[PDB]
Amino acid sequence: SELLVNTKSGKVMGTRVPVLSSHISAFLGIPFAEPPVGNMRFRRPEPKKPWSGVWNASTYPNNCQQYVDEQFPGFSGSEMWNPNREMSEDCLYLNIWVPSPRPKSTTVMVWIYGGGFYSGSSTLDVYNGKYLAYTEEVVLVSLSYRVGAFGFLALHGSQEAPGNVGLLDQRMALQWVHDNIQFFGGDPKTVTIFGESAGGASVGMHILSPGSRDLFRRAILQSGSPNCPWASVSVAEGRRRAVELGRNLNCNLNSDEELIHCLREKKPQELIDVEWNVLPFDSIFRFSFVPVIDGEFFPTSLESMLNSGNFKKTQILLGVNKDEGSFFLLYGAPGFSKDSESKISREDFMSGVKLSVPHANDLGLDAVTLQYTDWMDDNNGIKNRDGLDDIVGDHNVICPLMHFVNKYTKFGNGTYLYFFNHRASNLVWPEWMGVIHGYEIEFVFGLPLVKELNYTAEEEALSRRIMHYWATFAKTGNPNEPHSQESKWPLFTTKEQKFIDLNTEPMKVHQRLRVQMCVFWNQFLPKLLNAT
Amino acid sequence: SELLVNTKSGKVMGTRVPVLSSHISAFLGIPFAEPPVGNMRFRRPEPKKPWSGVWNASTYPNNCQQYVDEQFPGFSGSEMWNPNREMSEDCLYLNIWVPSPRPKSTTVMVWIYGGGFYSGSSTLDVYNGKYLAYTEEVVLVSLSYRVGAFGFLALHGSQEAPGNVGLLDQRMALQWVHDNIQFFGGDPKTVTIFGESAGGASVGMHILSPGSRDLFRRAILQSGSPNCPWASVSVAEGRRRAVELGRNLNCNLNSDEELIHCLREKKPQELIDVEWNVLPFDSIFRFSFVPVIDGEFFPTSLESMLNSGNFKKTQILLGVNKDEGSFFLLYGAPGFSKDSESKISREDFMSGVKLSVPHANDLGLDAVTLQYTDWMDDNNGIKNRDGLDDIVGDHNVICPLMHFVNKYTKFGNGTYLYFFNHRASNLVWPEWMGVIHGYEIEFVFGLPLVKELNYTAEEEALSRRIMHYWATFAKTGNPNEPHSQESKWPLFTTKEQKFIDLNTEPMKVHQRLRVQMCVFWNQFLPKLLNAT
Ligand SMILES: *[C@@H]1O[C@H](CO)[C@@H](O)[C@H](O)[C@H]1NC(C)=O
Ligand SMILES: *[C@@H]1O[C@H](CO)[C@@H](O)[C@H](O)[C@H]1NC(C)=O
Ligand SMILES: *[C@@H]1O[C@H](CO)[C@@H](O)[C@H](O)[C@H]1NC(C)=O
Ligand SMILES: *[C@@H]1O[C@H](CO)[C@@H](O)[C@H](O)[C@H]1NC(C)=O
Repeated sequence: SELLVNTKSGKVMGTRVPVLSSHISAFLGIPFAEPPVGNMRFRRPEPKKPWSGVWNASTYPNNCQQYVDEQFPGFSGSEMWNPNREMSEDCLYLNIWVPSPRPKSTTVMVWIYGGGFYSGSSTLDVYNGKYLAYTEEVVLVSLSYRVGAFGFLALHGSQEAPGNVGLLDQRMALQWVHDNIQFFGGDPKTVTIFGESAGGASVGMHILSPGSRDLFRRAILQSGSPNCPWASVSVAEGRRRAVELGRNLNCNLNSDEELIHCLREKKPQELIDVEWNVLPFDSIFRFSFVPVIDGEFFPTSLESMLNSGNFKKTQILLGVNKDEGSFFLLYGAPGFSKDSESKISREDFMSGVKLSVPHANDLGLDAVTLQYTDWMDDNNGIKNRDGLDDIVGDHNVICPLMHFVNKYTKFGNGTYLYFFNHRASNLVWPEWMGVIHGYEIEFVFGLPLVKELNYTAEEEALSRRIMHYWATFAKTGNPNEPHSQESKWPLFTTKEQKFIDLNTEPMKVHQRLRVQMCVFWNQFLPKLLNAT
Repeated sequence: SELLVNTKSGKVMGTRVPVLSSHISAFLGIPFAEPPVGNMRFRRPEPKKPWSGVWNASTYPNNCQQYVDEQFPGFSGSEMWNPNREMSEDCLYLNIWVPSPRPKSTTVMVWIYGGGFYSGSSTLDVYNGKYLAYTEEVVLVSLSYRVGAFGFLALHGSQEAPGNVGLLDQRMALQWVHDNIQFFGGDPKTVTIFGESAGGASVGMHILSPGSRDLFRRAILQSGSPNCPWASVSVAEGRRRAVELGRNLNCNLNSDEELIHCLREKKPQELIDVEWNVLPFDSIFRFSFVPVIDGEFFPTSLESMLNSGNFKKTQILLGVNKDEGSFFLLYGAPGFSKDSESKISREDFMSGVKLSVPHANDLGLDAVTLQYTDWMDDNNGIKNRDGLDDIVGDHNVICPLMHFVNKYTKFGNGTYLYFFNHRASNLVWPEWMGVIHGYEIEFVFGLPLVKELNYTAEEEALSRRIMHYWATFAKTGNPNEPHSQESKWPLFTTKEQKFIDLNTEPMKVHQRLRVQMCVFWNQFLPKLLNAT
């Protein structure tokens, strides 16, 4: 049987799924770790014990316990990101889409979902890997990992809650892919990890971590970078937030053992209900429980690893969307709302700057405000709104990613950089938010190929071109077809720093993506804050 | 006789001078103070003792002792600024041009020359007041004042060299105009002081100083502002430079009396030869002996006088030239030269920034460099050259003048702002220097009306329009003719902040002259330096 696969952990039985009037095989909800429940909450994952019999891999698994966005009940724009299965701490499963007939040794792509390390599901309609596996003839894997406190509570020095266990969840799934994907027709020597947002940061963290480097061949990062300001905390700040979490739950704080024991007796929703109460500042684009710079997963600081070349040298493809910040301003910043144009007043602008750079002193806030204010037209509500959008996106996504790519290209083996700026014709979010955070995913996963979705013919053509870029990159290390007649995506080099736009228009090459602002965020402001 | 005028100091005999195929009267070299020679060097001026007989006022007086620019021997572009009479400490004289026939009670304009407070002459060909007096029918006065150490050596606390005596020279000339200009046909109640560069700063200093306010009606400032970074020093810094001056001349430094006595035994050229050796920094656009914030001429700091309204409230007309900085880069900055395009390398750019903001720490230098660097095109030699030009001009002239005008308009009675950006067709300086510092003076003094000078018909039309703006402003407080059909120069208001271009093209109104850069120079950088 095409749907029966024998693995080193046991046999699994998949299901035949239709896709664009054909069919492929899907193996949904394969366990890769022991359920991290009870006294294993906050612990490192353990490999799943082999099983006898046949694992029914015909339906999606549970999603991990997570905060659930209820800000717009019924609205698909936000609920498309919410968990669409029951939530459970028993949630360490992966899903595989496999071309039919079963390949022998084909390119493997492993998807790592984003969601700020506090949320995310592998089972979202927008992550359905069947279109990409079918169209490009690749083995498509999506893994899962613990998020929020369950994945990232960090009391460094203790072995019961060391931190980073959600990253270790991802690594263990990558280990299982390394060890078993051959039986599904995948080539364990040609595995590309790819992910968006926290998933893109995660991808970059596996490139850096010595314990993860050997488990994949190359990597794709979408709107995410390991050095992002929101993606990691120090050991001291991780400890402080874990203690504050227990303080919110009336825990005995006399020792790590007392605190962890208290936090394990709590129901999952009890932790989630107070999770946002431990942030140190009034802020947007900051999340409570994220990777910790521990000296283990990450042997030294991220910047010194980047500067010294202490990371996996391979090919990478990566990029950003035009309007990375609008998301977070809508949810947290005064003056923004979903059903208005969100024109911002000079005083809401200043409130927004403070929420966006919460670690800045007054001089730094002035530096930011000056950099993004048109003083011929300071009370222009559109300019203030788009200025804040740029501030949030530059500071949190684009300029960290540009710092990463410039450091990486010095030691790496090939870099391809993109700027995604097509706004989907069927977006339900307001126009002011622009090319939103995450709305390139549907093009990467081939959703425009499904008529019922609406989607213009030009958007289907864009999706196919993007899918073939990603999959050709995964297969060869280069998104371009050799000897093809199509425009060519040029290499990003230290000298030229070229990149392409991704949209429905003929390809255009540019250089030095947002270099003016990123010199401010990467060189000047950090220097200003350290001196003052 | 039309050429004989009896004054309160004695009778004076002028000369009939031809002008544009007509004639007017000129009274050149009228003494207004006692010669500040010998033991009166560095002292306050004393009024000139009345004389018997007739003072021969037919020829120009001596120029004050000053540094003489020899950087380009023979070149008219630089020598047109050098003294064109013998130099002498006996140099406190004024010149009057008087329409023919002698008026009864007409508008008076008093010209105060610039030259960084270290140089300047009232007798320069470009200051010949006969064209303006003839064309606009006004009494044109040009005064003189001590410059360099002779005018501004400041040992505060001592009465022998208190500082500011060059400003007191100007005031005493204004007193003499107040007291005697009626006998030449001038209206002592309608006197406009005007000046360029240090002369424009001087004008603003008389607006501020309680001891000068009553001696004039309104004021014109060209490319100069009392708050300019180069126009004043503290009492401590003035004392330090005076002591360093004596150290350069092997003076006894045990007391003020010993130091002043030593400096008075020195020949004028001995002081001039070492004058540039006392500057505290490697710098451009900084001069050794300038006005001192003494608590007398200026009762408090300039900024607190400006903020509290402690100044003469009247009408002012003022403005700047497009390329205020190119002058000083040519003479002092590496990579600039007179006979090349002066394309600047990224490292000469950084050297120039340091010379231009000598009081900046490293963080401030970074802030400036960032503000003026196009990081898409950092090695563009033209952009680096023009960037430095803007840095020098914004920091030293334009943004101080914009701070002054914005503070003044809050309490004043009418403000007219201009931006002069016509490059004269006959300029002998290289094209890269643009609309140079001081090359609007020839238009203010009507030189384009003289055919022999070359000068296009459009430049003659510009000169006449400018002369009539200045003279109508002097007469009424408003540069525009009432009920005329011509475009109207609008008032500068706190709310709108309108100004006009001055060039050969049809008038255009703009708002917020160089506001982006001036917010950097007037608000952010000062804040950055105070915190760090
Ligand atoms: C696998 O589980 C689903 C869950 O209800 C069930 O409907 C399906 O029939 C099962 N298949 C097998 C072969 O047990
Ligand atoms: C990648 O590495 C190989 C050698 O292993 C080298 O030949 C090739 O030029 C490299 N490519 C880039 C883009 O650095
Ligand atoms: C005034 O002085 C000049 C200087 O040489 C002289 O040529 C002229 O004749 C004098 N005029 C009178 C009236 O003394
Ligand atoms: C100037 O002052 C007079 C009163 O003395 C006033 O009527 C006039 O409006 C003022 N003009 C401006 C421009 O402030």
